[PDB]
Amino acid sequence: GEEDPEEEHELPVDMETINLDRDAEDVDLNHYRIGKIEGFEVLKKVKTLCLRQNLIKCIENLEELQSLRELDLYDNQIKKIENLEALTELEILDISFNLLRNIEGVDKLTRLKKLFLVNNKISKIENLSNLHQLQMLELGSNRIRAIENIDTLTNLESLFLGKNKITKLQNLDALTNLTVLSMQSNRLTKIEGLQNLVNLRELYLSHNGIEVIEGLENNNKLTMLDIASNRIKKIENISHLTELQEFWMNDNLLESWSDLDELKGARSLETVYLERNPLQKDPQYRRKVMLALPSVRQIDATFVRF
Repeated sequence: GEEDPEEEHELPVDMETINLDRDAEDVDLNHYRIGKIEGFEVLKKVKTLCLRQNLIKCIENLEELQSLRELDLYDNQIKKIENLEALTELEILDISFNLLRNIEGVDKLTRLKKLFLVNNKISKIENLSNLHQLQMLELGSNRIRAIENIDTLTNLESLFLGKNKITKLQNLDALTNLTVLSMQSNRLTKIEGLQNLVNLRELYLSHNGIEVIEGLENNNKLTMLDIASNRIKKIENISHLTELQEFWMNDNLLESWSDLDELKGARSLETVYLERNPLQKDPQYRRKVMLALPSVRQIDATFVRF
């Protein structure tokens, strides 16, 4: 996987794979240097189509495939989502690592379950209104400036917004099934808006500007809380999270060893990351954490086993 001098030179659609997959349900076209989608009419039974890692600049000529459940376009050059209107049973769409600047063309795919747009140029969240069966949505590594227009996706269990420009936590109130939320490497300065997500088990807030832990009062079931790489000086208001299993506080301002008193409520807490806090200047760092938290078996990158 080093350097490929032929990487940019388009090839005809691979003849050997097309004829082997004519009646196959799974068609693997990954890394074939395909530059234009054409001649796919011969795939009669295809349910899953993998176009990963090709030269495709345009979505074309997939309308003929009515049996298609899953479409993988990952790592192509596609600049616009179009010509998917007629694929009405498509349940998984992965367009991640493309040139997309907008979310479009998915309005008529009403059975969509997973949608991965990760690492594109997308600026705004919109045009998702009609995917009512959507379970997982990954918008990470985009330019998105705000959380908008997801109020109608009520079956979302997973929302990954990490590595964006989002400045405020808002408009999640309607998603009561969300079990996982990743807001990381964003512009958040405050924890708010999570009061209605009562099923949240995983929250990733790392690499924000958060100064204070708050607003978690109603998220009881959280087993994974990631607040690392923030401005937090004090551990607060987590005393009622008793199901915590992993806790990442590293790369913060934590000073007082007595803050660990608010973690005693979790007897299942197996992993804690406190590293690169002022606490670690203390030579008794491992001892003081292990003595405060008898349950934890792993501290940072080390196995302690109590």
